[PDB]
Amino acid sequence: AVQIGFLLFPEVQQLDLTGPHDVLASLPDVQVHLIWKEPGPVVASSGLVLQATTSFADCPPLDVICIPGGTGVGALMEDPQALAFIRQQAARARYVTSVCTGSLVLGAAGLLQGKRATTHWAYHELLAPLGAIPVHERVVRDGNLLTGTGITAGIDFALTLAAELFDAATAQRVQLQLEYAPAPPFNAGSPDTAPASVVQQARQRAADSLHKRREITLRAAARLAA
Amino acid sequence: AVQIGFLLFPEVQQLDLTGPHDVLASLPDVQVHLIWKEPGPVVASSGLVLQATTSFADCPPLDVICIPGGTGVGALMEDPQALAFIRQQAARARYVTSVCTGSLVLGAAGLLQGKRATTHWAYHELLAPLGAIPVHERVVRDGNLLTGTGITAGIDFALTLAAELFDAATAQRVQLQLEYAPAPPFNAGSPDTAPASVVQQARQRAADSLHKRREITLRAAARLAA
Ligand SMILES: [Cl-]
Ligand SMILES: [Cl-]
Repeated sequence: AVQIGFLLFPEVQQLDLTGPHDVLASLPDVQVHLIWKEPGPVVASSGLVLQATTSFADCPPLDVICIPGGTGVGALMEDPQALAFIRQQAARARYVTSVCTGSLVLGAAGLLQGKRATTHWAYHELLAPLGAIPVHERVVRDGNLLTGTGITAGIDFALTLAAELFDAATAQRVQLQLEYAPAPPFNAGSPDTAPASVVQQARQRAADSLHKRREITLRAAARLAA
Repeated sequence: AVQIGFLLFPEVQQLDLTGPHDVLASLPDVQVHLIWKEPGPVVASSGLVLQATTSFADCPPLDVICIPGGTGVGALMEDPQALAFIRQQAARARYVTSVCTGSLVLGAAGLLQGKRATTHWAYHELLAPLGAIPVHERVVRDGNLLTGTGITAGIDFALTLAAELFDAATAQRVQLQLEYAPAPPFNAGSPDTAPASVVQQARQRAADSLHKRREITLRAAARLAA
């Protein structure tokens, strides 16, 4: 059975995780884990309560690891236990993946050094200090690393992983079973397509978070430099 | 505060719910409820454990009600307590909505009689016996009813509801904040675009479920005929 694991942490953006979870859980001969320091309740940034299924120490060797993003990424970038777990699993995983600001956690763990990667548009400047080659594309692959932008990045890249772990017909069948054919009613999902006034509002609302994450990123980079 | 409620039931397809939940929970001055017979754990069809936040009796009057789909829809179509709750809330709600097979629950409650509606492609033949005018479109509006197809239907229609409850700029800001710009790597999300061999596989895998739901639908229709 293919072993797939998601890191589940306080203040996660839950859709970053629950999207790919439902897609990948639809495949035959997979087992999906929700990993934290101990099994039990973990609260997402919206207040939704989720349950972790396994601890770091009890998690099996993973074939796929996925790091979601969210407010809670800042704490995780300086959590030595979580970073060590990610490094251990990444060493043998077939696919190391992240959604949105989850790539900043991979960066803090040292897994983006010399690698092409993306992250959420408002935090993209934090990739270079973590050693990455920043790329402004929605899905960026470098070897076995796959970083994706947008809250539903993991739904799309889960179909790619299905095709590569199984075959294209299996990925197509899952897409059809889920009737997955998005059609957003607005075209404002990128700073290059949204109205300038909307981009300003969004940047202003992210400014305090970006400031705090600049500080965290520099401390994380100092640890990598040692 | 706008009151938004999702029905959370055993064997729900969790993404049908968790997608619109994270979008709508991002708006100012909303309160989101996860409703079942009592607060506490409810297990989705994938095994993911979610928590209901309120009972039927304690739920406030809702401005928006959303019925997700999933395996568990069959039981809900013959649950008199759940159907009565849906009818009570629909009477005063500004928006009555569903995702995927959630529209079959609205049908069992009598809320599709004479109304245009859609549902998941494999179960579309069950709409007419519930009194609906079946429509093969991804999002179908009829008055204050909004039925949508696909596991992520509620992400897209949540942006529509944001624009109508607030304004277009608010919907665009949320889309940008979430960097929501899907791009599926395959084009098999409709029986009209998927390869014929894939459609056959998917129809065969749904056949036992469709048979059981034909029986349930006829009993539900008999109750409406009384
Ligand atoms: Cl997206
Ligand atoms: Cl969809």
